[PDB]
Amino acid sequence: QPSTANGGFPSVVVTAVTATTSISPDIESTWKGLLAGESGIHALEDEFVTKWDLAVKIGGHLKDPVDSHMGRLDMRRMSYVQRMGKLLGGQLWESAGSPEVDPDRFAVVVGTGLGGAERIVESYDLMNAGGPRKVSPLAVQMIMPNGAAAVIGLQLGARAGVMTPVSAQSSGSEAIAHAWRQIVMGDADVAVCGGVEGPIEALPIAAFSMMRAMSTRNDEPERASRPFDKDRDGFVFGEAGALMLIETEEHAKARGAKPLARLLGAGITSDAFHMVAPAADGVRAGRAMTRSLELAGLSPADIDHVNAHGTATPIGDAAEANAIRVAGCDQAAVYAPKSALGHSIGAVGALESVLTVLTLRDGVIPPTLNYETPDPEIDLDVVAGEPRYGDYRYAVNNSFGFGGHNVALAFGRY
Amino acid sequence: SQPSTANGGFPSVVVTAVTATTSISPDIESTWKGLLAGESGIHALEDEFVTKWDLAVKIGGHLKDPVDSHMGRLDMRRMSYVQRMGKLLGGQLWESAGSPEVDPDRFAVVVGTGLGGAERIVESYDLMNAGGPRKVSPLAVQMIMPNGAAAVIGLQLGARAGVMTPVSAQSSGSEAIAHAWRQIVMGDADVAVCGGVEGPIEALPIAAFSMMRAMSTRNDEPERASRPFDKDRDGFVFGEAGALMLIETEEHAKARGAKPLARLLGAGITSDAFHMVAPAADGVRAGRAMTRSLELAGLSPADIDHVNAHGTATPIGDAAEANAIRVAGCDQAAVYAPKSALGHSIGAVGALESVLTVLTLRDGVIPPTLNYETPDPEIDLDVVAGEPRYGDYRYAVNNSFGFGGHNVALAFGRY
Ligand SMILES: CCCCCCCCCCCCCCCC(=O)O[C@H](COC(=O)CCCCCCCC[C@H](C)CCCCCCCC)COP(=O)(O)O
Ligand SMILES: CCCCCCCCCCCCCCCC(=O)O[C@H](COC(=O)CCCCCCCC[C@H](C)CCCCCCCC)COP(=O)(O)O
Ligand SMILES: [K+]
Ligand SMILES: [K+]
Ligand code: NA
Repeated sequence: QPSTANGGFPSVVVTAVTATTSISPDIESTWKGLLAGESGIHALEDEFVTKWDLAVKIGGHLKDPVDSHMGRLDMRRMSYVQRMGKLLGGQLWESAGSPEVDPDRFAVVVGTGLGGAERIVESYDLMNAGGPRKVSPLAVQMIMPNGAAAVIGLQLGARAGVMTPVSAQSSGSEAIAHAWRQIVMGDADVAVCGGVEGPIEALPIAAFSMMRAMSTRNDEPERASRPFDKDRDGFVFGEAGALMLIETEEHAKARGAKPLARLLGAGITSDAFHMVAPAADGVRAGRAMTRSLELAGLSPADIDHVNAHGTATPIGDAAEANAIRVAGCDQAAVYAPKSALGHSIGAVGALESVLTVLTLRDGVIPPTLNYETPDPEIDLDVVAGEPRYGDYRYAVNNSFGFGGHNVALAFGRY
Repeated sequence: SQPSTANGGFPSVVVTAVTATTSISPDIESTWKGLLAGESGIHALEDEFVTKWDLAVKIGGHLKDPVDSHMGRLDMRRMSYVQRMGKLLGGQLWESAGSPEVDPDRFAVVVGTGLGGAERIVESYDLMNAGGPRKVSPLAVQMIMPNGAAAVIGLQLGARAGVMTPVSAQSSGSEAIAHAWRQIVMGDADVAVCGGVEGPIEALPIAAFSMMRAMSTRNDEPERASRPFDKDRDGFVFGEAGALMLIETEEHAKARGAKPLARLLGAGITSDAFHMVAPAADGVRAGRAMTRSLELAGLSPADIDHVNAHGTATPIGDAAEANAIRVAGCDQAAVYAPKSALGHSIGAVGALESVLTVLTLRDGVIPPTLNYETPDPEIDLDVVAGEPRYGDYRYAVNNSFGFGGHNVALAFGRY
């Protein structure tokens, strides 16, 4: 059976990363911030919070709003996720040295949780007020959930496929998994991949709040997101979007690109357990991590580091601890970045994949914020307090989505 | 030499069961008979919303048998429409397959859709605007999320080897079958339910596509309106559908005694990077999606006896696809455009047309393309028309293209 280690798949490397977060618009600054213990989570000051008296009054808006970079035409003729895709795809391409690739070997794979949904409600209101001829001629292309990937594919010139996998909170990781598949199956030599997501707004907060999934520690915003802590009380929104450039090691060498890490293998499984709760036993989630190892050609004993999905729900973190045990990965050093950056839904697995890469590049794991009282059910080596330095070689990034979706990505130091 | 189905580098994958609901029939076998008899599912729309809004489009095909006549009280309150359609088709498919006892850890679901449970977005929005955040359902997130129908089916049927939802607008239903074939041939699953679901004809969808000037407005003769490849075409017509198939390795089928209907041999996915909604005129990357499906199957273009065209009956789309079929070397295939009779079901349609391609191979017959009356010289294809065309069809390609520049081609063969 082919694996990356045995040469049955070609070697695939990560050659550039870009992200915008609640800490910074610059991924390198976000990273320095994380290592210094910074949080992106603050009191929400939006008028919508008081207008509705929302139960949730905390979150991390982007440090640098996407629309501060957008012309007036884009603000009207693109949905928000498309604008985010255009901004991040252009940034990534510049970071990569604007390479001249063969468009016919270049794919784009970008996940998102929903798509241009503000344009659904806009079109509905316009039609209700004015009739069907008031709906924009650009409404379909702004709404369709493949819209952001399609904008990026047209902008950068990708003709080897433009794919949008949707798996709710695992979408951003799933996108990188399918990009890796598209390269190792021989359909592309280079891909832009990752995830984008909309901003914090009143209706998204109402819907998730009514699920009772969210922290309401509004008193102390930076202390609210507590993955694996005994006193955790649910997740916190933190806006983001993230893309990375991956390509065959061959392709990278031929253009002189310096790899940041290796993308070794990807596992996708599902729970068949519940529409929003993850299976308590962690078994299928663990098998996603095992599958990524099998395709990489690694054993769980090789794994140095897990970047946890770690949302800070009581049931979600308990299930993930079980998953990491099922996969034999519970001796590894664990980081839960949502402690600092909060949860960006369809973007978050992509953001956390970029963080995994930077851990491997720099030999360091940031502290998991708010990790103060260990939970006996969890029993994981959670990095906390100070950043932890080490010669990390191999890491798994976990992401799980409502609907029972498990995605694990195996990364290696270059 | 690289793996193909023909050289055994990929395992053999067979289609073992199919289910669809359409404007002609809730029964796929009765849909197929109807198509062969020249039936159309397109009629005048009778909905109050047409006259409320004075819509410029007044034709389309609603399902013959509405999904919600089969839904219980709780289903109507806990699922979006595409999830209800997914639960209904998933149970029908499983029964049609003999309710097999498969290993859940080797069983995947891959179901595409164009949008998701979007009616629950506008419902939630209205509820909150009237009554505040506490009026939003605690089920709103799971009903809205576009992976929702695939997740309902995966939970219903017990699939633990992955549940995926590729979105590529009007190619989503074919792209789902492509990713299901990949999940099997990469070794992640031995059996998969896959296809596509989509919402019903409603005013707001009509309004949005008719503002693109994309739709036929031949209201006085509804069965004559959808005219793919015809000189006098004037845009697409909505026809509701949902469709799923069961695929599995040949070994898995044989061990449980399943009778295959056809083989699924390979899949190509490319993109145009040309325009956000118009397909590239030159058909080059769409042709490459067909060629790639042939490479992975281990076929040559001369092997392809039949192409089931995406054929939406837009002036631009049909011309690009004819070019693409020529680029792929497949323009001596017999061509069927089923949207002529069933209309366009957006995220479902590639899956429905994949089911029809399987049936053409199983039965050795292509239905007539309806309304094909005046050949267009920029098209130059062998379009089946008038009576069905019979033959021992050995291999076929199904095409589907989506706004955003997405091209998907699926190669199938006779079992
Ligand atoms: C990290 C947060 C993640 C949230 C993810 C939630 C899903 C994201 C959906 C995209 C949101 C885009 C919002 C951008 C528009 C914007 O900014 O416009 C505001 C005005 O508000 C609006 O238009 C509200 C728009 C509401 C749109 C419908 C949202 C429906 C949400 C569902 C009921 C709940 C979430 C479903 C998630 C399912 C997928 C993942 C499991 C300023 O406008 P102005 O007056 O200053 O010009
Ligand atoms: C073959 C047609 C394909 C259409 C494809 C459109 C794609 C989206 C389909 C989703 C539609 C689901 C509707 C089912 C619910 C239902 O039936 O609710 C009616 C009442 O109306 C409504 O709630 C209408 C609410 C509409 C929801 C928003 C739709 C937004 C459409 C966009 C502006 C335009 C299309 C975007 C497509 C992008 C993806 C593909 C390129 C029963 O009324 P009652 O029982 O309450 O009396
Ligand atoms: K993670
Ligand atoms: K077709
Ligand atoms: Na006849």
